[PDB]
Amino acid sequence: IASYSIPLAETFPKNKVHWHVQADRAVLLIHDMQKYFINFFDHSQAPVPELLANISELKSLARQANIPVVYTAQPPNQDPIERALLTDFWGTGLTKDTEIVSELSPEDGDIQYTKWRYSAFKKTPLLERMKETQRDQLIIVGVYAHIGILSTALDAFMLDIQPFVVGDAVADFSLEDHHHTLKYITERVGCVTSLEAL
Amino acid sequence: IASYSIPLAETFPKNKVHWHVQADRAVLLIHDMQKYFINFFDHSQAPVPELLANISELKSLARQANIPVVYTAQPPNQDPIERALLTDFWGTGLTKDTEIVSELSPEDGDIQYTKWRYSAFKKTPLLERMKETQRDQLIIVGVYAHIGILSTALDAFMLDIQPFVVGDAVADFSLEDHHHTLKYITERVGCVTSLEAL
Repeated sequence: IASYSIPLAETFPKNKVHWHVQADRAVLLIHDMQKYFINFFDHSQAPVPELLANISELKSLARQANIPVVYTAQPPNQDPIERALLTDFWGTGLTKDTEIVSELSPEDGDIQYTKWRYSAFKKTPLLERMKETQRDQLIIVGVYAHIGILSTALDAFMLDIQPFVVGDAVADFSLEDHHHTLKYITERVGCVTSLEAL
Repeated sequence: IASYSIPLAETFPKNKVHWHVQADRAVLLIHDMQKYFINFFDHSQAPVPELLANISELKSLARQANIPVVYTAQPPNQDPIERALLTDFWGTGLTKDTEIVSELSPEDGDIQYTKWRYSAFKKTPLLERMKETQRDQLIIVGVYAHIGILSTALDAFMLDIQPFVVGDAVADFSLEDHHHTLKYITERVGCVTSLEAL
């Protein structure tokens, strides 16, 4: 909610692992970049405008590389039995603003999955399609870093998908959460990368 | 590795949720309490005496209350293809010392599941067995709080299982990791409790 600056690549923690994204093995996951969740920042205020610039930039590189683009999004007016224990933590869920943000709207060839849990693997065909297409690297962007981003990355790593969390193309509740996720990713589950390194 | 004292319940973060454990719904998961993972501590030194004492007592409590006791254990000499990306972070995995530490030796009714990933739900009967017995509450003790324990709780949560992480019956790489895990759990995934509240 309160304005902060996306960390600079030199401030990212060091990686344990020496992975490298290859476009035949890769998918770009654009995680929960719905207007409902970006509303909780001030759009005009950091980290939003840099966030929206680097994801648009990276998506653009994906179509060029024919790296698939998958959008995840939570559906409005969820069945309380289907939302289950998130309600205990987040209320009854979103009713409005379900679409992707304007400057990241999906164009024709992209894919949109309905997202039921922190992890984008739960109850989606993401894993099976990635197995089918022989893609085993997941490049992750969006919000929020220490919740959905972190959980998707943990799931990916455990299902043998190399997750690449893009440090400067995610945002979070706070610079502290933001820095905390990247430290956690770099130390236990994957690779923290940058738009320029990518 | 380095010695530290288990935090006191009065410093625990406060629960967002108001779950309470019910016998006919719960399972005790003694998570990864193998000789090999404890040897990374000094066993004579804190937090290990307290951890073993608090797990022994809670496990005895669980047998009186008729709550199944499930151990997880990693197997030795893992097939590098099955170990998959873990090897990048921790090497080829353990070779010996695969048995539960002496003081927590499984007894008659107990079940042991073989563990392949941070989450005790990956590649195991645990979710299936919890469905058939209609048990949707998981009490989680063991090590390491910020890795497998947290990963198991998040999966639980997403699979609609309520996780109860006993804050004084876990341990971690550090007291900082320990406290941060309880904070995350209570903030995003489930209930942090204590041996005495429990």
